[PDB]
Amino acid sequence: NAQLTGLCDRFRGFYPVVIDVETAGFNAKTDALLEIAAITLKMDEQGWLMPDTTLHFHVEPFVGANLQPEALAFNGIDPNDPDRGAVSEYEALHEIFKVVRKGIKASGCNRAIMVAHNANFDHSFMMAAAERASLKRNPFHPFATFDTAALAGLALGQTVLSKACQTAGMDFDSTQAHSALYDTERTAVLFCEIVNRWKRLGGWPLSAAEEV
Amino acid sequence: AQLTGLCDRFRGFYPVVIDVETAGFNAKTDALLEIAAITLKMDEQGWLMPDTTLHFHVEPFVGANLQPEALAFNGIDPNDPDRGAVSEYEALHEIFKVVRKGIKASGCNRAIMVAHNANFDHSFMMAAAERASLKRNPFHPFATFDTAALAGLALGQTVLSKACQTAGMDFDSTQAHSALYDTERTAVLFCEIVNRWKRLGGWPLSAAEEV
DNA sequence: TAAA
Ligand SMILES: [Mg+2]
Ligand SMILES: [Mg+2]
Ligand SMILES: [Mg+2]
Ligand SMILES: [Mg+2]
Repeated sequence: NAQLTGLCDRFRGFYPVVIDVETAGFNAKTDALLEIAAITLKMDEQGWLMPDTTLHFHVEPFVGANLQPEALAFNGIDPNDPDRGAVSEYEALHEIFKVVRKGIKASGCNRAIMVAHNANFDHSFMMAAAERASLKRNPFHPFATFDTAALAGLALGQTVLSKACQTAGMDFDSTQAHSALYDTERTAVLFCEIVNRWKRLGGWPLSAAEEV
Repeated sequence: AQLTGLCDRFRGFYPVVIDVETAGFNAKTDALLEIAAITLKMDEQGWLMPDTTLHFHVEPFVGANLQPEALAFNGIDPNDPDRGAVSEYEALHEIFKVVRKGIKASGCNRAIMVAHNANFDHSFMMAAAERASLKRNPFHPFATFDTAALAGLALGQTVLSKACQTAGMDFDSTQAHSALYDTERTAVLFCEIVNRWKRLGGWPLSAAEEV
């Protein structure tokens, strides 16, 4: 019963959703979005954060989108692969947005916040695509994010995803980079570990005096 | 400074706190009006604290847009004679110079912008640096340390005024939106978050966490 | 929903 967990209390009513995108370049406005995965989070009985629902979509390049060969070489994606099962930006985001809104309502939150590694990257691609497909009721905060690079820099003294995960004691496999799914799952587990560690060490909840 | 732990704390990144004031939300089209920068240092006990402060009022670039709602919000009159405004180039060149000195003196490799909802300030600083064709920009081209996310983790608060108050800091509504004051509160906030994690034993890491 |  999500309403009954502390999820909504932990981040002032923000519902954290982990996102990774794969793309055909670095420019959210002109380069194709090719893949997206999303993982909602939940808080267990002891107040530990953990992954909840996972969504994963392969995305058809938008009308007029550019595709940089270096990007494709990097993520190893072939936009014309039959087994891609590519759907439109609209269907992918619409399905993600539906599940996220459901989680928001079920948990007693008020909106979603994107958790991502160098989060401005994914946030911009996700916003540009939502703009393209004219999605409304976008549950994500229009500008605020939870960047795991910054968070790992604080908690672990590491900003690089693979290194942060290793330092946190997670396995990280260079072969499995870069499915959107694998990177999203490692980023979710990393983020949960950072928040849980903070609770472990007594940093949260705050003391009485810290009530203002 | 190379004998402090500053360069070891963030894998060679030299943290610089930044706040800009602007005539709108679009880094590409709206004027950059003001910017402050605060470098950090570690004391002998390993605590982070503000080091050098810089503060510039900025002349709107050629063709820049000025949204009235932004002016109303930040209280800035671009034509106030007392502004002592300088060009984007002069401001960023001076900021960049002092940051490059700090990097070399502390033994770091790159600077990383600390800012509140940092993509905002990072975008304007980068846009301006591009327009003025500044060279050897010491800031990481895409990585930031967002104090909104950091405060969300450390304090359960993402709004700057609230984060600060929660952390036991003063925060004054009247002083808000001078770049100087916002930068100073943001620096003190960021240092408190880092210092708190150290106080609680979160840093340094244990032996097992060494890879 | 607070980076102007
Ligand atoms: Mg990524
Ligand atoms: Mg990836
Ligand atoms: Mg600001
Ligand atoms: Mg301000």
